[PDB]
Amino acid sequence: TSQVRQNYHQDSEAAINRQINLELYASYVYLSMSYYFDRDDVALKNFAKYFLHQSHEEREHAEKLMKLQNQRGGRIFLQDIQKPDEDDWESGLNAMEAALHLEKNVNQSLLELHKLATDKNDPHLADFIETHYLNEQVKAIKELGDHVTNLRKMGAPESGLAEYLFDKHTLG
Amino acid sequence: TSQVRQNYHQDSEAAINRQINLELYASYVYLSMSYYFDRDDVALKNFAKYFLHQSHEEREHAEKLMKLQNQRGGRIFLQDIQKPDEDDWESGLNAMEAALHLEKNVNQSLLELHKLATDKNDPHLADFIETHYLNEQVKAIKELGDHVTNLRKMGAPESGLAEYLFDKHTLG
Amino acid sequence: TSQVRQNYHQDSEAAINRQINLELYASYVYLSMSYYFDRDDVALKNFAKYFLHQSHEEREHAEKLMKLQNQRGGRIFLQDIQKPDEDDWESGLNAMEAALHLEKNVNQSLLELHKLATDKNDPHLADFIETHYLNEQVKAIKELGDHVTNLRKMGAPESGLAEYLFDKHTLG
Amino acid sequence: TSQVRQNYHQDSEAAINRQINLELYASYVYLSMSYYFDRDDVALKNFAKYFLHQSHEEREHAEKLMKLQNQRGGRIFLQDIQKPDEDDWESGLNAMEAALHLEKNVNQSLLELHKLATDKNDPHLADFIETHYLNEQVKAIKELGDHVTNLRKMGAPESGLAEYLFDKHTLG
Amino acid sequence: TSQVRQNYHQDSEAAINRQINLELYASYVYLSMSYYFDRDDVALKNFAKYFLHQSHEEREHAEKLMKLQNQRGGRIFLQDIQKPDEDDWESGLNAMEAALHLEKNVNQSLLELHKLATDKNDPHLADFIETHYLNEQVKAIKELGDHVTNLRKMGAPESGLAEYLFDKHTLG
Amino acid sequence: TSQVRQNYHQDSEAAINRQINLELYASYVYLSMSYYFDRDDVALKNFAKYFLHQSHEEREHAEKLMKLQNQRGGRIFLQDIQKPDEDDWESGLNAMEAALHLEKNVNQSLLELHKLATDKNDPHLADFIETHYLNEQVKAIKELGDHVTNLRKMGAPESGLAEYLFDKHTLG
Ligand SMILES: [Ca+2]
Ligand SMILES: [Ca+2]
Ligand SMILES: [Ca+2]
Ligand SMILES: [Ca+2]
Ligand SMILES: [Ca+2]
Ligand SMILES: [Ca+2]
Ligand SMILES: [Ca+2]
Ligand SMILES: [Ca+2]
Ligand SMILES: [Ca+2]
Ligand SMILES: [Ca+2]
Ligand SMILES: [Ca+2]
Ligand SMILES: [Ca+2]
Ligand SMILES: [Ca+2]
Ligand SMILES: [Ca+2]
Ligand SMILES: [Ca+2]
Ligand SMILES: [Ca+2]
Ligand SMILES: [Ca+2]
Ligand SMILES: [Ca+2]
Ligand SMILES: [Ca+2]
Ligand SMILES: [Ca+2]
Ligand SMILES: [Ca+2]
Ligand SMILES: [Ca+2]
Ligand SMILES: [Ca+2]
Ligand SMILES: [Ca+2]
Ligand SMILES: [Ca+2]
Ligand SMILES: [Ca+2]
Ligand SMILES: [Ca+2]
Ligand SMILES: [Ca+2]
Ligand SMILES: [Ca+2]
Ligand SMILES: [Ca+2]
Ligand SMILES: [Ca+2]
Ligand SMILES: [Ca+2]
Ligand SMILES: [Ca+2]
Ligand SMILES: [Ca+2]
Ligand SMILES: [Ca+2]
Ligand SMILES: [Ca+2]
Ligand SMILES: [Ca+2]
Ligand SMILES: [Ca+2]
Ligand SMILES: [Ca+2]
Ligand SMILES: [Ca+2]
Ligand SMILES: [Ca+2]
Ligand SMILES: [Ca+2]
Ligand SMILES: [Ca+2]
Ligand SMILES: [Ca+2]
Ligand SMILES: [Ca+2]
Ligand SMILES: [Ca+2]
Ligand SMILES: [Ca+2]
Ligand SMILES: [Ca+2]
Ligand SMILES: [Ca+2]
Ligand SMILES: [Ca+2]
Ligand SMILES: [Fe+3]
Ligand SMILES: [Fe+3]
Ligand SMILES: [Fe+3]
Ligand SMILES: [Fe+3]
Ligand SMILES: [Fe+3]
Ligand SMILES: [Fe+3]
Ligand SMILES: [Fe+3]
Ligand SMILES: [Fe+3]
Ligand SMILES: [Fe+3]
Ligand SMILES: [Fe+3]
Ligand SMILES: [Fe+3]
Ligand SMILES: [Fe+3]
Repeated sequence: TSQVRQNYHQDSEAAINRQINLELYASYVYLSMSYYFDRDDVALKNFAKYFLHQSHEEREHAEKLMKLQNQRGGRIFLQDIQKPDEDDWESGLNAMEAALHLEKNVNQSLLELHKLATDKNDPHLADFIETHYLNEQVKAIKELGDHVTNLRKMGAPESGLAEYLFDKHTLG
Repeated sequence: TSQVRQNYHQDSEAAINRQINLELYASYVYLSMSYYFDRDDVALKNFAKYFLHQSHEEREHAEKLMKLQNQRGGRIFLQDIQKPDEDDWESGLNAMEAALHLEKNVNQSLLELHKLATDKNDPHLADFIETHYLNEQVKAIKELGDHVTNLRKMGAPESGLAEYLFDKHTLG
Repeated sequence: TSQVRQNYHQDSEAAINRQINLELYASYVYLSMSYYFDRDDVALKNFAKYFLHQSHEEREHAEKLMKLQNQRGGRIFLQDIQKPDEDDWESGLNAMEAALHLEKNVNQSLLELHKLATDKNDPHLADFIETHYLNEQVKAIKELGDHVTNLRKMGAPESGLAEYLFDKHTLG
Repeated sequence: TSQVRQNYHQDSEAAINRQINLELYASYVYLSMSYYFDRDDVALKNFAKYFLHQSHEEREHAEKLMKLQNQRGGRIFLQDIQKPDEDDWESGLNAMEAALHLEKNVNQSLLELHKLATDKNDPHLADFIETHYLNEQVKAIKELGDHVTNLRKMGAPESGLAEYLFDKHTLG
Repeated sequence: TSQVRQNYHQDSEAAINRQINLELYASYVYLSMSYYFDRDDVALKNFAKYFLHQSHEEREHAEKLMKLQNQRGGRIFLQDIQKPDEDDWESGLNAMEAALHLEKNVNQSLLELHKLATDKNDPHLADFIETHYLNEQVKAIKELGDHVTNLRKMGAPESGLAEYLFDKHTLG
Repeated sequence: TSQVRQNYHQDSEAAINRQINLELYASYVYLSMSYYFDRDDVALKNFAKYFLHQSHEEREHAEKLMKLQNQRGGRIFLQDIQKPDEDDWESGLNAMEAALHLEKNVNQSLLELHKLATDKNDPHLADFIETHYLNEQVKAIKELGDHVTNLRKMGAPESGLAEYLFDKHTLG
């Protein structure tokens, strides 16, 4: 056992490894979305920038969980990063809806992790998840919902003018 | 159901609406206290400023709960803001004692809200309440207790000289 | 009688208490409107900011009337702040129309207050109302009318694109 | 009962007094270690500085718990600060190992305190401990483990050259 | 066919998709190496920082190839990012040797890509690879070889003092 | 015998260890006094700050004696730090009187130490004590006497107004 390990359950260690993979997966989904908007036949530069920023932030989220694993004396076991479920994200609205779904899935996983930490009487882990992950997820979900609403109200996806103007005025 | 809503119980949503009202009520109590000290026959300008500041801070507290409700996909339902239980707050000491009582009541409500969040396995809400409300309440209660103690020790309310000097040296 | 009171009729004192309540009510209506636009299914951030600013300004208006009451040696008697007449404000256009109606009601009350002051030969009160309230109300009403006109001309509320663009270009 | 006391169990108050003593004890252990490295026959100035810094930080930790006790309306009861379990700390490596053991003991106590707070439905106390103590302890333990590992890998304690170079390059 | 596509062979498009995956794979290998050095039982902070920097640079390399694919009117098809071939990288020297091997494999792939571009008379692609990838690879390989040589000459891995000092003086 | 030791009697070494303990004890007494004034039912913030400053200065005094012991080639032997003789310090005046008594006791010990140094023909130790301790003690005693006098003349402890005003105007 690691000399630093204290009050850190095997199940929590495993759940953190799973969460690392999920954050890396989210980073990869956002990378895919970004470059879809960089296609010459899509050509929404601020959608591309928005999703690239999200991709880089998800990598930061994963790295912080890797740091946590080592802080607690767990051992990192990486797994493959699955490719995303689409190659073509169809539209700005559709990508935002897929991102909303992704973020809710990530949130669900984090909530299960918090419950595990609580069940194993690991208050350090529970508060790590609260403090660094749970409000970030609520903010991310709220932002994506706001974006979806605006795009729908403006007439996306059928209105390419709507997506163009949203790209300029919200994402610019 | 709101597209953002996740792990947010109906009971929690209702409790947040009640808490919004209570913070707005506290803002109104402090507004009343402030202008009592602005009366020509009371004339304690720093008591007036202290309570006006508290009034504005309570409004900020309410607004942050309104933001939370929307972040979580709940729906804000406002209720009347009841007028305070006094029109004439009698003295600096008496107002400070009433403020202490108010803050303990607000704290009790927040503790019940945290317990509800915990019971509904809503760690985001529990940590929102911890992080933004519970230590602020402990600090507020401690400050008011300190003020009450000083005013009592100095001879308030019968000593108008005591209230005058406290106004200058503590609240100035 | 207060040592400062001079030329200040009982009826004027009562009317000022009523006006304090009306300004606090207007503040609360605007607070409600603000957070309606913060909902994830409405999501017009600059409408939200506009109405929050109006809410805070109405509180300032109320506080100045409280100060006036004490300046003149009247006594403040607060009343409940009624909740607004809607929970759901429907659209940007509908909220602007409701705000226009509110401001005209507040203006009507202020005009009646000025008439009372004049009838009681209270030129200080009449000029307080002129100087600090009446042109502010005319400006507020004109602005809201301008906003209503633009939203109607642009195609609101059926055009969510109209409300989106107004939010960006007028209220941003 | 103190006028500020609310939701603060007798057992929690007692546990906070015990924790104050433990933090003061840790401060004293680190003070002892510091001046061991200041001996002419040990002469590792950066080990001395490192442990003196830790001593001063532990005093800050104790003072913050004293402040907490008063914030909550508990009453501070101090106890003797026991002298450390060694006078001669043998080597840089041995002192780091003893510090690691100390910090794990302090952590164990803090975890028991959090569990108590949770059991007594004291979310303010639980989050005080989370926010100000638990991650600090995880960081402290990780740092000490890292230091122990490096010293072992370098050849300490038999290599006085190892301890010398660690003093310069890690602790300098 | 994309409106921008000109002189861009199907085989080149496919090879660029493969290269994107390989750069993302290299990023993941370096991420794994980084956090191995962050373990409490390894504890070489500058090895950790070095490899994290390499990880982030490999992501940049992948993103630039994604941009290229779109510039030329090809279509990005992402694939899974395979987990690395080790979980435990054993030592600073062993990780540097594995990184050298990785970089030579990436170089081999880039050289094959250049040959393909040349064979398909695609001078834009050939010079993209020359200009942005081939000298970077030669520099990376030379640096890693230099690091391997130094660690071997110093006595790594058996000398943990060697790895410690290399971490401080070369990688710091 | 330590390689640095010269003209340093065993009895002097022992007396320095005793003095270290006494300075640490004084630090602890002042810490206790400080947080007594931080109680909600005492609430004299500048008394609290004054005594906390004294606590930190006494720790500095102890650390300098530890440094001296090592400078001379003596060996530090720490002892328990006894808890203070009161938990409740009663009033500002009573705490100042207890501090005066403490400082006179510390002075008596330092004078005995100087006499010992003189008797053992240790002029370095005698002048260390003169230069760094004896005038500091005379200044401390004079200040505390001045404070006691003022509090008595003002009407402390029965006048809580006296203690309040002293806290503001002398200790602020
Ligand atoms: Ca464990
Ligand atoms: Ca386990
Ligand atoms: Ca595992
Ligand atoms: Ca796959
Ligand atoms: Ca698929
Ligand atoms: Ca599919
Ligand atoms: Ca499909
Ligand atoms: Ca927030
Ligand atoms: Ca739900
Ligand atoms: Ca429900
Ligand atoms: Ca409700
Ligand atoms: Ca009422
Ligand atoms: Ca009543
Ligand atoms: Ca009544
Ligand atoms: Ca009554
Ligand atoms: Ca928390
Ligand atoms: Ca605090
Ligand atoms: Ca009159
Ligand atoms: Ca009249
Ligand atoms: Ca009236
Ligand atoms: Ca009503
Ligand atoms: Ca109604
Ligand atoms: Ca209705
Ligand atoms: Ca209706
Ligand atoms: Ca004008
Ligand atoms: Ca209690
Ligand atoms: Ca109890
Ligand atoms: Ca106790
Ligand atoms: Ca002992
Ligand atoms: Ca012993
Ligand atoms: Ca022993
Ligand atoms: Ca022994
Ligand atoms: Ca950290
Ligand atoms: Ca072509
Ligand atoms: Ca082709
Ligand atoms: Ca292909
Ligand atoms: Ca694989
Ligand atoms: Ca394998
Ligand atoms: Ca293998
Ligand atoms: Ca193998
Ligand atoms: Ca070329
Ligand atoms: Ca070169
Ligand atoms: Ca000697
Ligand atoms: Ca001797
Ligand atoms: Ca001795
Ligand atoms: Ca004792
Ligand atoms: Ca005793
Ligand atoms: Ca006693
Ligand atoms: Ca006694
Ligand atoms: Ca002097
Ligand atoms: Fe995100
Ligand atoms: Fe994430
Ligand atoms: Fe407050
Ligand atoms: Fe509040
Ligand atoms: Fe207005
Ligand atoms: Fe108004
Ligand atoms: Fe520490
Ligand atoms: Fe500590
Ligand atoms: Fe590289
Ligand atoms: Fe590369
Ligand atoms: Fe002193
Ligand atoms: Fe001293």
